[PDB]
Amino acid sequence: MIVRNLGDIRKTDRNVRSDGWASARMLLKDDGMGFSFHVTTLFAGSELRMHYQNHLEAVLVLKGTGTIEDLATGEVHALRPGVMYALDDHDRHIVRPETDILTACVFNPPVTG
Amino acid sequence: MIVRNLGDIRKTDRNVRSDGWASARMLLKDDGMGFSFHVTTLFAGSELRMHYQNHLEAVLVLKGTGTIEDLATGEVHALRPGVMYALDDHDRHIVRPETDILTACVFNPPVTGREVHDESG
Repeated sequence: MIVRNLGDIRKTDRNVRSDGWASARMLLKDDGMGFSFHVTTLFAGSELRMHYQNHLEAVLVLKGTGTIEDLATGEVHALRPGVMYALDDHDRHIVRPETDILTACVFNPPVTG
Repeated sequence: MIVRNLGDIRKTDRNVRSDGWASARMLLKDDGMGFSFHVTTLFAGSELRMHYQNHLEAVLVLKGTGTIEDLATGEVHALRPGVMYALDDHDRHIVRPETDILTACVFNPPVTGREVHDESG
């Protein structure tokens, strides 16, 4: 049984920070679950151009609002709590957070990092 | 790209109900991600005794408080928002929600039919 908590994780090197986002890795490849599990913050007013060549991702919006754009079609979908999007086709997409957006993210294969 | 909505799903047959909990299936086996993805309410006052022989489950607590007990040792861990537990050893465990607890759950392999529903309380 593994038990961790966000507060403690954000005080370690399993919390990664970058330009436009921060991600707290609750689980990584080493934990052996066969997926990684992340709590990722997307910063208000960012333009996050994303594309996961090497993973499938699922994202559940926990807090905040914005939009995600599917570049295959240009369709824009609203993001609000309870919206779930899955990048099943290694989709190129663009997230524009209006407020900060808090997400729970699942990656397969696991981020191993 | 798949885009779903928790609030719409809660109104459908994909919101699975048992004594002690109501679990929304957001991602299904057939979505081909290699895991299933759920939002589950565990009801205040419950005692949920669970053990998955054939699935690894990770759980992030989104709202509410209670405890989880690891029955290998009897250790009791606090559940509150931000706590993540992973059942990496097919652990036998007991969740006791103080208030309603809301979770985001991941199963590997994906949940399908009825095996983890029955293994849950």
